[PDB]
Amino acid sequence: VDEQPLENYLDMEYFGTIGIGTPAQDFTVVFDTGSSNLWVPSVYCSSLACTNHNRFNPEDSSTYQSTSETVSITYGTGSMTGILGYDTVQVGGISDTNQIFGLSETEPGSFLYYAPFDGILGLAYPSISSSGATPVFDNIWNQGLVSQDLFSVYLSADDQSGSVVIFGGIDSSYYTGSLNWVPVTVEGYWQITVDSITMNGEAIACAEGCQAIVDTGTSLLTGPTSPIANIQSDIGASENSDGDMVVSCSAISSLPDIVFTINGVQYPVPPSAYILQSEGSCISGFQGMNVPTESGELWILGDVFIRQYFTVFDRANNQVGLAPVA
Repeated sequence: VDEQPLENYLDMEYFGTIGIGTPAQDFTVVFDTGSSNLWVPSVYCSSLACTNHNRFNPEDSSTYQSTSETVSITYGTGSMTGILGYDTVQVGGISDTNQIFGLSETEPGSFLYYAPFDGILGLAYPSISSSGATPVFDNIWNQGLVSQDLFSVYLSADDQSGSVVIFGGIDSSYYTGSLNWVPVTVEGYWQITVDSITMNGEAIACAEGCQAIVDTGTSLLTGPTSPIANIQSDIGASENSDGDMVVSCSAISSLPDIVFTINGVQYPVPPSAYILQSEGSCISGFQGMNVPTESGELWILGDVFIRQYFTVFDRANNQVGLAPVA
């Protein structure tokens, strides 16, 4: 039970404080189940994003091991190119020795300039790690730093502290009832199959089944543009002048639950979770984004879903466990 507390940021972002080098240099990084590479800004970067973020200084670490190779990571928004190095990472109380990670040299754009974290700490499979860089959890397990090849995530609601990522352990106080195990279909992202999404007993979208990735890195409940449009109209969300899917706050008390059936079991998501409240206005937590993969269009169970269920990422068996949070 090694725990890494996370800082809840406006319910839109979750990141933690890790250290690199020795003495440990600290950086805030998103714990992202949607990626597998670990990288932080380095002193070799001068992009806008790098002027206001913690930059790793290889020179101050007696344990750094440089290499010839470079990494180039392209994210949903914003990128980062740089080299790859070896050092000791301090994540969740663990001394992750010989952890290769990426050092940024360039971070084009201003997105990351606005982002409240320096880098990203990926937790998906190695198969999607740019340049074959071994993920942190894979490196941790490979050298026996954790007793179990699995980790669990609890994400607190509306800014509350308590968000954690527990490596090699499951803590039963974070959920109520029993855990149900969903097998991973495509090992890259934490991809599973969703049997149907119903509302009031009717399949409003994804009625033939579809693929969804569990992503602590995406803040909303994302889906293909067309089916999501039906969902929006079912929840009373219309686009305002500002291109925003707004619902009237007086509707929250009256909206039914949207239910996702994952492997024979129903996981409802109440209107209090899918209708976010941003400054006296209510904006829905569904966003369209067509993301074709060989297995088709992907839906993303982001923070909106994850906040409702204690998730266990089982790498030993390649399945995710879900249970209602307490």
